[PDB]
Amino acid sequence: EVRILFSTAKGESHTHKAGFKQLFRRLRSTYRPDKVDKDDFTLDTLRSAHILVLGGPKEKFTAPEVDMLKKFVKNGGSILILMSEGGEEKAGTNINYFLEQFGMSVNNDAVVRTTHYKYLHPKEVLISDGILNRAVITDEFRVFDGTGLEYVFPFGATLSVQKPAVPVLSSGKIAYPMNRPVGAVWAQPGYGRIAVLGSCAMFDDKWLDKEENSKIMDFFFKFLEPHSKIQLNDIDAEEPDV
Repeated sequence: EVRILFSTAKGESHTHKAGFKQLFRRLRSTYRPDKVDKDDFTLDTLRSAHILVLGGPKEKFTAPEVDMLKKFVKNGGSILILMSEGGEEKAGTNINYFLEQFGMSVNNDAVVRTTHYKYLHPKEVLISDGILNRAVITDEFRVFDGTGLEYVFPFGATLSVQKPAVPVLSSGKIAYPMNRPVGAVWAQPGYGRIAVLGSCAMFDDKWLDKEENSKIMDFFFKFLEPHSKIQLNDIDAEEPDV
């Protein structure tokens, strides 16, 4: 019914093989996930699918590959792009050339905690007030208002977001840099949709089950699925607290 392709075509760090195993498994409950490899990375393969996932690409896209992605969305397909700390510079890709055409860009930075949590490494950030659009929901040393859901954002980068895109998740107040977009989307009635997340690790085998990460996961695939019922809150979209 809903077909999801997990790409391995650009050396993705997170795939069915390694990184997104539990994610792949949990998507079978409601969707039909598959892989797409380098030889199969074409418009014909994509046209039969509904959601394309790029789980941390580590190689450059050619100009025809970028046109292909644009065509896919234009014909109603959805794209979920997940990046990581260091952005595209460290990863060795050029996906921002696609993303900036839709008002989005992955930054070359790394989100870290500014407060103490015992069991987290500094780049594993607990975010309790980072919900920018409510449609997502609907002393010791160093120890709608955007709350309502808590998640862990491990080893991620921030995003630069402008119209026509809309930011939906932020780094929250106890991270550096604070209150910067960490998740964003693009949509147009009659066409496909794009979602960008600055972290692959937040959906990996360790973190998908922690806090409410899988609820964030639930939101994004419901948002990206064909004829989605998800509508962004318009107040939050026009005036996001970020």
